[PDB]
Amino acid sequence: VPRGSAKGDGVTDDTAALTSALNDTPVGQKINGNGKTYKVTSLPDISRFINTRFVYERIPGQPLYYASEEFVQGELFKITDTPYYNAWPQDKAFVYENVIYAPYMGSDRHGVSRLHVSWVKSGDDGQTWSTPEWLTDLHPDYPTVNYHCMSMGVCRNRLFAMIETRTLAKNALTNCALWDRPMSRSLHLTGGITKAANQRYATIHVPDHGLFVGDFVNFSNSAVTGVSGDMTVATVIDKDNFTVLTPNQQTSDLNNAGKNWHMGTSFHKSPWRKTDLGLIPSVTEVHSFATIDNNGFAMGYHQGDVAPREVGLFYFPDAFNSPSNYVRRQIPSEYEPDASEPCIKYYDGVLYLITRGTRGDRLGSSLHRSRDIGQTWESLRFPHNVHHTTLPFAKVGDDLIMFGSERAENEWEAGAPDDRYKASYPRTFYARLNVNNWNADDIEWVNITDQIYQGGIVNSGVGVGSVVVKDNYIYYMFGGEDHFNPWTYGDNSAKDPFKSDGHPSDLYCYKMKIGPDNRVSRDFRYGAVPNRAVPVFFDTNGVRTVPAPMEFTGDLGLGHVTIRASTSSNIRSEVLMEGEYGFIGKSIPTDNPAGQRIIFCGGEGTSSTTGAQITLYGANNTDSRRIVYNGDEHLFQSADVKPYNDNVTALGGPSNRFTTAYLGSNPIVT
Amino acid sequence: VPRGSAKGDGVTDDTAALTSALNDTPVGQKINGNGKTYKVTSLPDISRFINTRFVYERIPGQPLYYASEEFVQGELFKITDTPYYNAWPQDKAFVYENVIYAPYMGSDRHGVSRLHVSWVKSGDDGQTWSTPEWLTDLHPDYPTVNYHCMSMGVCRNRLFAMIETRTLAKNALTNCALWDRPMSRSLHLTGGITKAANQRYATIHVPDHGLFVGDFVNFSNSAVTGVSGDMTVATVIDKDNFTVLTPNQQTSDLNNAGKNWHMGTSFHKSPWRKTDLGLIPSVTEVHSFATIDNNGFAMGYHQGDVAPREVGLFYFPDAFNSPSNYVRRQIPSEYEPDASEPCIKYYDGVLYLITRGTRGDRLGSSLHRSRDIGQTWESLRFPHNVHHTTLPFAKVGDDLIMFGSERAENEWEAGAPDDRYKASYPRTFYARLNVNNWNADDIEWVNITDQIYQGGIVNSGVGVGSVVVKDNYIYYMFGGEDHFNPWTYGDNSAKDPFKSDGHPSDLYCYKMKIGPDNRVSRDFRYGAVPNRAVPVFFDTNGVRTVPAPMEFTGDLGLGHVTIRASTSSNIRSEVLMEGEYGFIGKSIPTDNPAGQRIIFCGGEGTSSTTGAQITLYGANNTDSRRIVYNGDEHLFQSADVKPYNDNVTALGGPSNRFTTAYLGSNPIVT
Amino acid sequence: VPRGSAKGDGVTDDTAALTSALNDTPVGQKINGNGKTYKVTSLPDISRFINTRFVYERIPGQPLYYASEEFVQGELFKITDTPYYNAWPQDKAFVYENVIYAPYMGSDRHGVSRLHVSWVKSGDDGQTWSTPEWLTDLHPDYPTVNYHCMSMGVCRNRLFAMIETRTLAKNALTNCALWDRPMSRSLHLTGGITKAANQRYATIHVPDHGLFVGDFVNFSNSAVTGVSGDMTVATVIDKDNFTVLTPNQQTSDLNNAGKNWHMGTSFHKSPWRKTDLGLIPSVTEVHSFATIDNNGFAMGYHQGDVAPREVGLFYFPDAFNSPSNYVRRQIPSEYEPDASEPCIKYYDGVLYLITRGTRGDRLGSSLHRSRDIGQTWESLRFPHNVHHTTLPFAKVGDDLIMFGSERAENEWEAGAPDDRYKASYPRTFYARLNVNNWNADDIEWVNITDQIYQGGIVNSGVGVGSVVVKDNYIYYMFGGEDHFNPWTYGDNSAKDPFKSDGHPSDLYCYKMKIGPDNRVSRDFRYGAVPNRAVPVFFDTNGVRTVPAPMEFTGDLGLGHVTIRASTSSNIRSEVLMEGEYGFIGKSIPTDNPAGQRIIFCGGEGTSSTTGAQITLYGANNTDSRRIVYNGDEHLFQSADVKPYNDNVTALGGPSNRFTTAYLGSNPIVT
Ligand SMILES: CC(=O)N[C@H]1[C@H]([C@H](O)[C@H](O)CO)O[C@](O)(C(=O)O)C[C@@H]1O
Ligand SMILES: [Cl-]
Ligand SMILES: [Cl-]
Ligand SMILES: [Cl-]
Ligand SMILES: [Cl-]
Ligand SMILES: [Cl-]
Ligand SMILES: [Cl-]
Ligand SMILES: [Cl-]
Ligand SMILES: [Cl-]
Ligand SMILES: [Cl-]
Ligand SMILES: [Cl-]
Ligand SMILES: [Cl-]
Ligand SMILES: [Cl-]
Ligand SMILES: [Cl-]
Ligand SMILES: [Cl-]
Ligand SMILES: [Cl-]
Ligand code: NA
Ligand code: NA
Repeated sequence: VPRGSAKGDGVTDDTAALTSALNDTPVGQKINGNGKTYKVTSLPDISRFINTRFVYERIPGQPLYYASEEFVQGELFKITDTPYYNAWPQDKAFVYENVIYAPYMGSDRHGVSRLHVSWVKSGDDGQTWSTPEWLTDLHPDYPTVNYHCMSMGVCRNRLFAMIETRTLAKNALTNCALWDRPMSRSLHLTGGITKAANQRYATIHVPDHGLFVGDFVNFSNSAVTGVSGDMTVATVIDKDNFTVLTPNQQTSDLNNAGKNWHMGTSFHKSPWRKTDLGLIPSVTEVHSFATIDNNGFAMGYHQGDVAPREVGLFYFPDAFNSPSNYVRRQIPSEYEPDASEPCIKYYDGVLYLITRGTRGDRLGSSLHRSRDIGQTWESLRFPHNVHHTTLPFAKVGDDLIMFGSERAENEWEAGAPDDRYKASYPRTFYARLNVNNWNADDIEWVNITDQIYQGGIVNSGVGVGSVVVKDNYIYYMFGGEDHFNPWTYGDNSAKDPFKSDGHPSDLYCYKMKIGPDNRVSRDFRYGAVPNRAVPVFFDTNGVRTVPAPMEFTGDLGLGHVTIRASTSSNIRSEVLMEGEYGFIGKSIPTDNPAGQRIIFCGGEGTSSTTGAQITLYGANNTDSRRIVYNGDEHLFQSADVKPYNDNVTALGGPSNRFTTAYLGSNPIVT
Repeated sequence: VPRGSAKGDGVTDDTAALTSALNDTPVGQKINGNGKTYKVTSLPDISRFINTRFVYERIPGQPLYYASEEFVQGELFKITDTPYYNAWPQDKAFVYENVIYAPYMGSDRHGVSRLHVSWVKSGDDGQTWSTPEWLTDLHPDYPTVNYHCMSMGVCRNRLFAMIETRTLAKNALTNCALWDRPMSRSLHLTGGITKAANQRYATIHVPDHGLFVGDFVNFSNSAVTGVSGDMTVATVIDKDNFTVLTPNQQTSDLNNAGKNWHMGTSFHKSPWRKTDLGLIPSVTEVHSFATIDNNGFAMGYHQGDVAPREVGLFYFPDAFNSPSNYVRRQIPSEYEPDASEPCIKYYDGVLYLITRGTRGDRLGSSLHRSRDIGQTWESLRFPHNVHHTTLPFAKVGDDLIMFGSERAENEWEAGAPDDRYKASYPRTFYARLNVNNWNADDIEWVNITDQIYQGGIVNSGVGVGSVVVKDNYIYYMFGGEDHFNPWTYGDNSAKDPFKSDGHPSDLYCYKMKIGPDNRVSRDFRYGAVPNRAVPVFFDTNGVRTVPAPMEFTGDLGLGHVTIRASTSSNIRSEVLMEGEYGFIGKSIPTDNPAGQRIIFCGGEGTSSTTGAQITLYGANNTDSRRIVYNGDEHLFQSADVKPYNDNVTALGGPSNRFTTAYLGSNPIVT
Repeated sequence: VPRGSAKGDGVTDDTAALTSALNDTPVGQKINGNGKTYKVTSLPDISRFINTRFVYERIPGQPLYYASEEFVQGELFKITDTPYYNAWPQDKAFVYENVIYAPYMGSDRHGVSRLHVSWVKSGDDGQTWSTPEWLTDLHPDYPTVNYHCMSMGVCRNRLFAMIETRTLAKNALTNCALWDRPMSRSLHLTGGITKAANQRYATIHVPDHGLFVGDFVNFSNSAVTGVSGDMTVATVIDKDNFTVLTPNQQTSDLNNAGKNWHMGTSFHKSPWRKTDLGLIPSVTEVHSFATIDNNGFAMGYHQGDVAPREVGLFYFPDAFNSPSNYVRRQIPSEYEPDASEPCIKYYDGVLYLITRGTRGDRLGSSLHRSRDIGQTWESLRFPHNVHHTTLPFAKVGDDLIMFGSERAENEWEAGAPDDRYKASYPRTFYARLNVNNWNADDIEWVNITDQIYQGGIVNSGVGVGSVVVKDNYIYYMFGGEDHFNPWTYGDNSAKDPFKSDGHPSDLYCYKMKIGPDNRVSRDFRYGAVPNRAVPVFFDTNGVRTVPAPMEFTGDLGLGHVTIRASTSSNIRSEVLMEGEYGFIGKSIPTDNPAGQRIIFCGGEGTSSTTGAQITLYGANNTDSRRIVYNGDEHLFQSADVKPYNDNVTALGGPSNRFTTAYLGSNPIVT
């Protein structure tokens, strides 16, 4: 009886041939699928294959594709590991001057409680990531409302973000504001600085500087007197020229033409410009960002709280001069039902928009393109009711490359019920769509990594990510959970991140090659002590030393404490107390309450021989509320020595007589 | 002259053919052994092979097997990295509700000094591990005695552990106690809550809840008035039902039949139940844990301090109602000499037990099975005097899969001398034994990873591990060292973990695939800042901020300190001092002792213009033990102003006269 | 038309055949080059190949070689990750008693500002690295001068280092000192301790001990009364024998012949021996270290500030007896122009020296060998003006194996201009040179890894590394940057490491196999919480606990603080203040300045019912500079109660009368 071999044609049922190959092959052999796609009736032991793709209909009629290792050149990274609920990169990521930014929200729940808009960054093309930075503080009216952000990007060297205010109680939108700030840059320039005689201002020529009055500028080597060090923008002449105020003036004009110098800008030392847009009507969320040109950008939006839904974009044609001016452009009405959270990007004059579907039992995600910044559209529907995921994407050559994640295992397919309240392994997919062919009927969703959905609460941090390209690589930054329960149903209904394992959602990044890499590898194994967040050095005496300034805001218990010389040329040790008032007090002792007291001493030991002392006795002391003042001099400066009340307390007593009183006049007795 | 090729039959000496292949092949080629076993006279360059096993008799007559990369689908992880002596997972590991637990002891030595029973956990199937948790405090009678534990596991949703007390001086057992605690869980339930009219208790139906009176229970969405939030168990009716006391009562019966709600339990918020078993006679160590059924479990033990040895188990048939009731069952007497630390597990009605051998020159580890919970046995001896290692194991299909580690290199074989006081690379092995065949004569120990033994002290933390299965993977959690000396013979005879590199022993986990993985990979490269142990966020002002509560128990030196507003709606900054008393004092200055003092001020600066001051002068000050009180009012409230002694000190002096005294009566002169 | 296949002969242009193979092969296939070298006209997609080398002339006439993955058995590791400018391992690395040491300088710039000579270490053959240790403090005359070191190594169990002093302003050398210290060791010895009757000293026989009077020695199990615990060397008899002073004497001679005991030495508990060499004339930098024998060593040097350059070594023939005695030996004059920073090593009686070239447009690096410790030489010039890199190396068999790194991309080649002020991916190379053939004309530089050069400043931390061999592996420890700007041109012209991402330079280690590995792999994936730098344990109450002593030197802000019992059998909590004086003060409140004060209390709460209180009111309080003293007794001990000034302040006032004064005599009125 002849046997068939595996065909790898995506149609022949290769299950039997693959099973026989697995049975007949040692488990450690990597079975090479030769880049082919093999149709199976259930997924085999994928781990034993390389360079293989499977096609499988978990739900009949709904083929999906599954990658073995090395089928794609790609890898998953974990990029945050913090106790907050870290989720929702949607749709904020960007690349600026060689750094990959993964903004997100770190909260305690699906909501704005404990939330900071945050980012981590990579300086090495995604191998390692930075310590989280908070971009927002808690709102001044916390805990009634707090911030939220799903739209951020860069236009002409400024970060722009739609900073929403939402209620803690219901996550209801109450305000939209456009916040923007210059990005930090170092510029290495030749010429461009002039300073007219007999006045103090200098004009600085920097094309497309993106700075406003009051923004930070640092100068080095300018060769123009007074244009030096940390300065600020005094005026903006035009988009290419600004002025600074110098401390001095010369009797000759100055001009550094032909001379090389350096300028620096700063995100951190420049304020946000904040433009209040009010409660923009018919908006639930602002989401995604598409830079259009040197003057403006678009932000996606949807309205989904009441019928009828809207989905579209807001275009800000001149965000520099006119940040409050935008125009609303909706996608066609047929595609607005059951839709939210559009991802938008702009390439070669074409605005592309992809929706999130809200329901697995109704038509789902759709894709739209426009050559007039959303006034008119061409549209298509993805097959099979793609739902619960945003589809962030980039354009690489003729393809859109889009990523999505089911939120819990087995939810992706049309008709699949939600699968919550138990642990599972949700699938993450990508797909390519050729914009010339403009037809998604044949789309191939390829499962490239699986995440964990923890199951302790109904909500999921899996997915809802963001995509960028840098060089020859595409990056999908997105959430994933672990098996550690947050104990919301348990001992942590308050959702305190700092109890036990905190919240399981953290960020990941799938780094996928999308064109040739013409250099030797930069890859390394990380073997260092991570020494950025809390920088420690063993000092020459063998003690761990942290030289960075730090804030500890949580309750602290300390053991033996020494306050070292630190202040005014190190002459003194110093503790400063904030608030309206400071309090230094003494707990009730557990074992010997009768001793409760604090000894304050001007010398090194508890014996009064070492220094003057004042001892404040607690109420629980045998000598309740005593004070003993013990010095070799007691000198009362600047004021009379008085009783607090009138004609109630005495000087001395019958068993505590003063020897005498030295007076410049007899007592005044009344 | 013909040449032979490598046969890969485990018998032909393939040394010459492999040497010629290595010589004739580029060094970067991965030479595929096709899953075969090659007999060699010494190990070749294993790194150049994939999918190859070698058989080699380092000691003639004692073949052992050696895996190249990919021969097994498996990988080693490092899972702790702390300065304690972290060793002895033996034999405590378990999996509970999707989390892998690796309990161990972190001490300063082979002994109970500085010891905490600890664990780390994995929420992602072994890729990453948690911050260590201390399960025990130092014993109340430390430093005479302290805790120790080698037996822990789960029965009916409770953790059970044999918590031993041992002397620091000799590691002698002084007490055994069974400690148990409910495991944390979230349950998503329908119905089961009833509350009878006109009383305050509610009955909660939760099958096999495993809770006792006083244990923590949290309720959400119960739809039963008063059954809400954090509560405790008031009564246990039976194994499936308990009651809680609510704050109120209704005039109608309540019943949430058909309604979905959530319950949570908590390990952390429930006390241990502690059952004192006394000094169980003829016991050296309790070790390993086998869950038997819904009511009880067995724990292994041995007696090895005096002749004759015992090895066996204690069976607790109903640990819930009767934690103090157990029965002792020994293995057959022929297998008790030179034996200790049995590993026990129960599968399909069969109790399996594997011993540790104590000597390489006497019969070693043996394997035993019983169908009556250790009343009768069938037994076999492993060949070649397996010794110095426990053999934790699991049953997967018809095989026992067992793991062991030599403690230092070249100790595994029968007759091999101990190899201590120099650095080496000990071998870790696994083997499979088919329970139907029940014969170990042919057993194949396969070296799958090598560890380091540091050599600075005679003892080794290598090995003595624990095994669990989760899904399609088996996990061996075990110790290994590094080359960093603890300096016991050196500057750290006190064995302080916090000096230099502390102690070199840390935990590892070998994760081995033992059945098909029918999902796309979950694997990631970890590129995040680890931000769980000391969670740091760069605040909006650019300063590292830790929001978690923390305890620093080691001596601290601080620089400039600001105590921020924190307490009573943030009105005040606050420092509280514990102990019988607090002391705030002043070191002897190194450069200017004549200035020794502390200035206390109610305002912001050292100038008295900023606030009232009291300055306590040290004994070394030129103005020795002076006190200066400097305010614009000095008001003595609640008591007379008195000298401490009678008729010894004065008011004023001849060069420090008060202008007058304002009195309500003439002085009382006596 | 026939097509040609790839020849892999290093000469045929294989570009077309490789392009066609890439086009015709799935992207996930690993294309095996069979260890051959393929000539190309530009580098193809290297990532798709394994076991392949390319030869390519980026600059015509200058072939360089490029490795795909697995062509060499090697891997890159990142080994530091700290905010300092971490660079310049040159040329200090060494291996001692199984530990790999990577010394470096951590500063804020190319200069000695903020600099500590530092190291990290590996205890596991390079997989993981330790927390940085500072070897030097800031110089006592900082900020005028600070330390610097490029030469360090081991001779007869002591670390030796050339510790230079240099100016912060210009990095000008002002002093050279030889610093040395015993290395930490544990010795397991038999016999060798004698103690003559009726006196207190014992003689300790330890061959080649390398200890001096005053160095630390610890003894265990000596079997010689009084030779026990932590001791110090009293005398050195000879290189093999020293004495210690014991506390006691016996009437019989003692001798532990035949008895096993343990000795420990300590780097940390022994002082440096510091030998001032003055400002050695005609020296710019001391660099690299070659151990010669049991008595001494050589250190490289160059002079490059004024013409004519020198390059050579200083030989210290007996550094133990005569640390100030050395002899200067130059390389031949033709090789001194445009040369610096020689690397030197000694093998089998031959001293090898390799220079750094300073210019890409003049003859560059050269190699020299000597059989008389630099009195005479044989020499060769590397082709093509190798420049800007040191070439650290080791000898393995008949080959020198040397490593170098361009500092920014595309600088390696002769005639290539410097490429600064923009981000790039510099190439790192190695090469082999057969010492028998002694001809570099044919040398093959193989690009094995690429680094990042950040571009925000002109200088680069890339490269300038150090090489060691351990077992069958060679290790190149060297710098590399990331894309995170230091913001020197920006908001951090002060170069504070602790702002934003600090400085991008960190250390890496390329671990390359250079001979057979006859053991199963030791490799692991690191999945632990790093818990050495700031060791955290979740205590039994669920709070992160750090038991290590620590120093925080940066400004700290704290929230609620509790000072726990810690001192004198835990009777008290304690804070000690250093400096000339301590200051505890109160900020000006932001919201309610009128309340400014500190309440000091001997009990637990702000109510005076809990304890005696003193409240110091700030100047901004409504009751400006008031003091209220509130106790149930006010007892003034040890001194009169006096006004500070004479006949200026009163006792009481008309609305604050004391009831009376209890006196032992009438007032003294004058
Ligand atoms: C925070 C604070 O200032 N507490 C003070 C209280 C409050 O002023 C009073 O309780 C208000 O009702 O009064 C005292 O106990 C008192 O007068 O003896 C002193 C104490 O320092
Ligand atoms: Cl997310
Ligand atoms: Cl939206
Ligand atoms: Cl949805
Ligand atoms: Cl969707
Ligand atoms: Cl201070
Ligand atoms: Cl262990
Ligand atoms: Cl035991
Ligand atoms: Cl043993
Ligand atoms: Cl054994
Ligand atoms: Cl506070
Ligand atoms: Cl460097
Ligand atoms: Cl030099
Ligand atoms: Cl140079
Ligand atoms: Cl060079
Ligand atoms: Cl304390
Ligand atoms: Na350890
Ligand atoms: Na750095």
